[PDB]
Amino acid sequence: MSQYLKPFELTLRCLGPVFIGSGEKRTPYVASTSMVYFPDMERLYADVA
RNA sequence: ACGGAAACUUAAAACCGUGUUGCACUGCAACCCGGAAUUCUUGCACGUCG
Repeated sequence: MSQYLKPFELTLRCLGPVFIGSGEKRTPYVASTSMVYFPDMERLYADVA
């Protein structure tokens, strides 16, 4: 390394959930009893023929 | 009344005619617009719930 600079590390274990906003929103996803199906939007236009 | 006295050495005629200061000749040969400079340093997607 160098003489002015050493490396270091730290612990980061979350116990509660982690949410940092990024200006992005999900909109009608499937809000049902057992499945929240987040699909691929690219494949829904492959039966045009 | 002196071998005396009178008389222009005179008239016209172009030193002119033919003739290039001309012919051959690179303003040419050689070179880098070239070397050294961080687009960077401060910065949490969050306050807010009868």
